[PDB]
Amino acid sequence: VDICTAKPRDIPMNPMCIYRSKIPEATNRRVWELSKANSRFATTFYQHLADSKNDNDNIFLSPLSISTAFAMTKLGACNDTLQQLMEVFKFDTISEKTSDQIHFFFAKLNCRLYRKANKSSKLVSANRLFGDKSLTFNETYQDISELVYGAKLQPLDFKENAEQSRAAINKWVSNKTEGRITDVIPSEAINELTVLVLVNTIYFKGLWKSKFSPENTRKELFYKADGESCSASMMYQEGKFRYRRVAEGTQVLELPFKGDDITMVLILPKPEKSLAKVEKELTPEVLQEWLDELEEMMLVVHMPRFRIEDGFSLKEQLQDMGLVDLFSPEKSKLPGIVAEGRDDLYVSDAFHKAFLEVNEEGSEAAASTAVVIAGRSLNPNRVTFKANRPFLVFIREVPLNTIIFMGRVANPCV
Ligand SMILES: CO[C@H]1O[C@H](COS(=O)(=O)O)[C@@H](O[C@@H]2O[C@@H](C(=O)O)[C@@H](O[C@H]3O[C@H](COS(=O)(=O)O)[C@@H](O[C@@H]4O[C@H](C(=O)O)[C@@H](O[C@H]5O[C@H](COS(=O)(=O)O)[C@@H](OC)[C@H](OC)[C@H]5OS(=O)(=O)O)[C@H](OC)[C@H]4OC)[C@H](OS(=O)(=O)O)[C@H]3OS(=O)(=O)O)[C@H](OC)[C@H]2OS(=O)(=O)O)[C@H](OS(=O)(=O)O)[C@H]1OS(=O)(=O)O
Ligand SMILES: *[C@@H]1O[C@H](CO)[C@@H](O)[C@H](O)[C@H]1NC(C)=O
Ligand SMILES: *[C@@H]1O[C@H](CO)[C@@H](O)[C@H](O)[C@H]1NC(C)=O
Repeated sequence: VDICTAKPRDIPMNPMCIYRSKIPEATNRRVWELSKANSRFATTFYQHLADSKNDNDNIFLSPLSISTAFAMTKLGACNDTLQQLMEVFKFDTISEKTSDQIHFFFAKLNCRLYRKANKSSKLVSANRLFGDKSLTFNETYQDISELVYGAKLQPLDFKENAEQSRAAINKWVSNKTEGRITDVIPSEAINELTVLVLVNTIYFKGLWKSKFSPENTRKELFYKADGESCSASMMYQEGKFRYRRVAEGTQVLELPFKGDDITMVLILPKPEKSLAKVEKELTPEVLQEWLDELEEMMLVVHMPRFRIEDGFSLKEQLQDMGLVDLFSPEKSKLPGIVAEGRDDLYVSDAFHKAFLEVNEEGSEAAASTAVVIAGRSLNPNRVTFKANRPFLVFIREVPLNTIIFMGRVANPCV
């Protein structure tokens, strides 16, 4: 039956290699743990990423999507490759059983995230495997991915139609993300020696609990660091919201969607202060403190009606975060993928692309993560606009305390 009600002993799926080792009501402790882990990676990754970008740049990702995809990749890992994945993604900072049962509890967390009855806001996810038509993949490997991640294996012809296969993958990702994410894998990323491609997609579309009125939305010039300008449709509202002015005058505002199950957190540093201090001290612990301090208050909310998108490769960051072997054609270990015992597999490169849009009605967001086993290790775009005065955005799920999307909006103009 569905793994949303099953227990580890009901369907004890056997992974390739074994790892070398209050809370909310009606919530299984271990699922809560997984949330802590994923959040511990969310914050950490952002810090490395925000470190490799100009403070006046937009940043937008879905740590959830990245974690899900890499946990999927973890099925075929083994030895030091596996040890690295566990550590980097915080899968080792939890109890023994949960650590040794990641996939199953990820299935459970996901069940809670996307299969929750009576859903006021739309949150859906889709996973998928794309493998070369000529190879013979491990049956158990497929079965477990399909069972736990709902990721079926679609055969594509990378061997002779690499580029065409790429467009196919992207078209699938667009389909799942409502046409928001249409180009996750860059051109020439996939080539003749490509074996498999693991993909995850997350899509959120909710309505504000307290919507904004378009007759109050105005326009004003936004001044960029360089000296230029652009038009920004600044939304206005007045109502009660959980707010809190913290250390050094940093404002924290929460915008709950219909149902309060999911909410948007906005962190605005002091009127003429660097967000850098905030970002550097970003820990799930601090994030929790802020939200715990928020007190429902009456206030005037001003926020731009905008749209941002951010796409990038994950290789550089993850390596600087501990993941080395997985990308090394000499030290990588992925024995549990193809039945042919081809233990020469390595992840060539990984990509991510997110989308964010906000208006008087609500906020839409989509994200994807494409992991390519064997291919073209290219270095994507190294330049994007640097506007000015950015604020941090978080799209979290209240009960599970999970960070769905997270980023920094530096350019609100469109
Ligand atoms: C070194 O020690 C470590 O390893 C050993 C060996 O494990 S091994 O099997 O891998 O070798 C561990 O010992 C095993 O673990 C036990 C455990 O409870 O964790 C036990 O597991 C099995 O039985 C438990 C209890 O079942 S019971 O229902 O009969 O009591 C079971 O856990 C329950 O799962 C429920 C669930 O539905 O998931 C929980 O319900 C709550 O959550 C649901 C929904 O959650 S979610 O949607 O958020 O996901 C909610 O419904 C909406 C409920 O609402 C009513 C919630 O209940 S409420 O009361 O909280 O409101 C139960 O409550 C939390 C929960 O009980 C704790 C477990 O399922 S699992 O947790 O999903 O795995 C089940 O797994 S099984 O498949 O293995 O059976 C094992 O007994 C068989 C036990 O093996 S033993 O017999 O050899 O000891 C060590 O665990 S522990 O330390 O002993 O706890 C482990 O240590 S640690 O990992 O370091 O902590
Ligand atoms: C398939 O993977 C499983 C672990 O999930 C392992 O038991 C088995 O040896 C593998 N079979 C192969 C590579 O043919
Ligand atoms: C995605 O494909 C399904 C059929 O599987 C169809 O219902 C839907 O309209 C498609 N969505 C797109 C192309 O955005």
